[PDB]
Amino acid sequence: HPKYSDMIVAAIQAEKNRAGSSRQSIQKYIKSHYKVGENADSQIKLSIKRLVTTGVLKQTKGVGASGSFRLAKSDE
DNA sequence: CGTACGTGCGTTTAAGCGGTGCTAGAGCTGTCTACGACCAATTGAGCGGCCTCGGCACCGGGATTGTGAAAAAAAAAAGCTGCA
Ligand SMILES: [Ca+2]
Ligand SMILES: [Ca+2]
Ligand SMILES: [Ca+2]
Ligand SMILES: [Ca+2]
Ligand SMILES: [Ca+2]
Ligand SMILES: [Ca+2]
Repeated sequence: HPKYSDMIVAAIQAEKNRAGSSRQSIQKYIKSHYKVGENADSQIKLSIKRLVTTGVLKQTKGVGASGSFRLAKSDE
Protein backbone atom coordinates (compact mmCIF):
# COMPACT_ATOMS: atom_id res chain seq x y z
CA HIS A 1 0.00 0.00 0.00
CA PRO A 2 1.02 3.76 -0.40
CA LYS A 3 0.79 6.60 2.19
CA TYR A 4 -2.42 8.69 2.99
CA SER A 5 -1.19 11.95 1.36
CA ASP A 6 -0.61 9.49 -1.54
CA MET A 7 -4.28 8.36 -1.24
CA ILE A 8 -5.82 11.86 -0.79
CA VAL A 9 -4.14 12.92 -4.12
CA ALA A 10 -5.66 9.97 -6.11
CA ALA A 11 -9.40 10.67 -5.49
CA ILE A 12 -9.44 14.47 -6.07
CA GLN A 13 -7.00 14.21 -9.05
CA ALA A 14 -8.62 11.37 -11.06
CA GLU A 15 -12.27 12.61 -11.55
CA LYS A 16 -12.98 16.14 -10.04
CA ASN A 17 -16.70 16.76 -9.23
CA ARG A 18 -18.91 16.38 -6.12
CA ALA A 19 -18.91 19.37 -3.67
CA GLY A 20 -15.55 20.50 -5.17
CA SER A 21 -14.20 17.74 -3.04
CA SER A 22 -15.71 16.48 0.27
CA ARG A 23 -15.45 13.71 2.91
CA GLN A 24 -17.81 10.92 1.69
CA SER A 25 -16.92 10.81 -2.03
CA ILE A 26 -13.18 10.76 -1.12
CA GLN A 27 -13.59 7.79 1.30
CA LYS A 28 -15.72 5.78 -1.26
CA TYR A 29 -13.03 5.97 -4.00
CA ILE A 30 -10.12 5.55 -1.47
CA LYS A 31 -11.33 2.16 -0.11
CA SER A 32 -11.37 0.43 -3.56
CA HIS A 33 -7.51 0.19 -3.88
CA TYR A 34 -5.86 1.32 -0.61
CA LYS A 35 -7.40 -1.83 0.98
CA VAL A 36 -9.34 -0.76 4.11
CA GLY A 37 -8.04 -1.04 7.67
CA GLU A 38 -10.31 0.17 10.52
CA ASN A 39 -7.87 3.13 10.94
CA ALA A 40 -8.75 4.30 7.36
CA ASP A 41 -11.33 6.92 8.37
CA SER A 42 -9.29 8.05 11.44
CA GLN A 43 -5.96 8.69 9.60
CA ILE A 44 -7.82 10.11 6.46
CA LYS A 45 -9.34 13.00 8.53
CA LEU A 46 -5.89 13.49 10.25
CA SER A 47 -4.18 13.59 6.81
CA ILE A 48 -6.72 16.34 5.85
CA LYS A 49 -6.25 18.17 9.24
CA ARG A 50 -2.47 18.76 8.61
CA LEU A 51 -2.65 19.04 4.75
CA VAL A 52 -5.21 21.94 4.95
CA THR A 53 -2.93 23.86 7.44
CA THR A 54 0.39 23.32 5.51
CA GLY A 55 -0.60 24.67 2.02
CA VAL A 56 -0.57 21.42 -0.05
CA LEU A 57 -4.41 21.49 0.08
CA LYS A 58 -6.53 24.69 0.42
CA GLN A 59 -10.20 24.85 1.50
CA THR A 60 -13.07 26.39 -0.55
CA LYS A 61 -16.02 26.78 1.90
CA GLY A 62 -16.79 25.49 5.46
CA VAL A 63 -17.07 26.22 9.25
CA GLY A 64 -14.81 24.50 11.89
CA ALA A 65 -14.66 20.78 10.99
CA SER A 66 -17.00 20.58 7.89
CA GLY A 67 -16.52 21.98 4.33
CA SER A 68 -14.95 21.34 0.90
CA PHE A 69 -11.37 21.59 -0.51
CA ARG A 70 -9.14 21.84 -3.64
CA LEU A 71 -5.55 20.94 -4.60
CA ALA A 72 -4.05 24.18 -6.01
CA LYS A 73 -3.53 26.62 -3.10
CA SER A 74 -5.34 30.02 -3.34
CA ASP A 75 -3.63 32.47 -5.80
CA GLU A 76 -1.18 29.64 -6.82
C1' DC B 1 67.34 -16.24 71.22
C1' DG B 2 68.11 -16.61 66.20
C1' DT B 3 68.14 -14.54 61.89
C1' DA B 4 65.54 -11.72 58.64
C1' DC B 5 65.94 -7.64 56.83
C1' DG B 6 68.40 -2.91 56.55
C1' DT B 7 72.98 -0.82 54.94
C1' DG B 8 76.64 -0.14 52.15
C1' DC B 9 79.68 -1.70 48.52
C1' DG B 10 81.07 -2.91 43.58
C1' DT B 11 79.30 -5.02 39.33
C1' DT B 12 75.86 -5.23 35.76
C1' DT B 13 71.89 -3.95 33.16
C1' DA B 14 68.72 -1.27 30.56
C1' DA B 15 65.78 3.05 31.23
C1' DG B 16 65.90 7.21 29.54
C1' DC B 17 67.38 10.28 26.39
C1' DG B 18 66.28 12.43 21.36
C1' DG B 19 66.16 11.45 17.04
C1' DT B 20 64.61 9.50 12.91
C1' DG B 21 61.32 7.25 9.72
C1' DC B 22 56.78 4.69 8.64
C1' DT B 23 52.00 4.49 9.11
C1' DA B 24 47.55 2.39 11.55
C1' DG B 25 43.89 4.37 12.74
C1' DA B 26 41.64 8.52 15.21
C1' DG B 27 38.76 11.49 13.73
C1' DC B 28 36.20 14.56 10.56
C1' DT B 29 32.62 15.26 6.28
C1' DG B 30 28.72 14.35 3.23
C1' DT B 31 25.17 11.29 1.60
C1' DC B 32 21.02 8.73 2.25
C1' DT B 33 17.38 6.04 4.92
C1' DA B 34 16.08 2.91 8.31
C1' DC B 35 14.38 3.66 12.44
C1' DG B 36 12.40 5.64 16.52
C1' DA B 37 9.39 9.63 18.53
C1' DC B 38 5.14 11.05 18.16
C1' DC B 39 0.66 11.68 16.84
C1' DA B 40 -4.61 9.38 17.36
C1' DA B 41 -7.27 4.86 18.19
C1' DT B 42 -8.13 0.15 20.02
C1' DT B 43 -8.02 -2.85 24.13
C1' DG B 44 -6.38 -6.49 27.55
C1' DA B 45 -2.94 -7.35 30.79
C1' DG B 46 -2.19 -6.02 35.36
C1' DC B 47 -3.95 -3.00 39.01
C1' DG B 48 -6.56 -2.54 43.78
C1' DG B 49 -9.84 -5.03 46.73
C1' DC B 50 -11.36 -8.76 48.80
C1' DC B 51 -12.27 -13.74 50.15
C1' DT B 52 -10.40 -18.99 51.75
C1' DC B 53 -7.85 -22.13 53.73
C1' DG B 54 -3.55 -24.39 53.98
C1' DG B 55 1.23 -23.32 55.23
C1' DC B 56 3.59 -22.42 59.11
C1' DA B 57 4.13 -20.90 63.73
C1' DC B 58 3.43 -22.68 67.98
C1' DC B 59 3.47 -26.09 71.64
C1' DG B 60 4.95 -30.11 73.70
C1' DG B 61 6.88 -34.11 74.81
C1' DG B 62 10.09 -37.32 74.79
C1' DA B 63 14.15 -39.40 72.11
C1' DT B 64 18.38 -38.31 70.32
C1' DT B 65 22.73 -36.51 69.80
C1' DG B 66 26.71 -33.06 69.99
C1' DT B 67 29.05 -30.76 73.04
C1' DG B 68 31.01 -30.06 77.56
C1' DA B 69 33.02 -30.53 82.12
C1' DA B 70 34.48 -33.07 85.69
C1' DA B 71 36.92 -36.64 87.46
C1' DA B 72 39.79 -40.56 86.66
C1' DA B 73 43.47 -42.98 84.37
C1' DA B 74 47.88 -42.99 81.63
C1' DA B 75 52.78 -40.68 80.21
C1' DA B 76 56.09 -37.75 81.05
C1' DA B 77 59.05 -34.52 84.13
C1' DA B 78 61.67 -33.62 87.55
C1' DG B 79 64.51 -35.02 91.19
C1' DC B 80 67.18 -38.88 93.34
C1' DT B 81 70.83 -42.58 92.99
C1' DG B 82 73.79 -45.58 92.71
C1' DC B 83 76.57 -47.91 89.69
C1' DA B 84 79.74 -49.61 85.95
CA1 LIG C 1 -14.16 -1.97 15.49
CA1 LIG D 1 -3.72 -9.11 44.52
CA1 LIG E 1 -14.05 -6.13 43.71
CA1 LIG F 1 -4.18 -21.02 50.11
CA1 LIG G 1 -2.11 -28.23 57.72
CA1 LIG H 1 9.63 -30.17 74.48
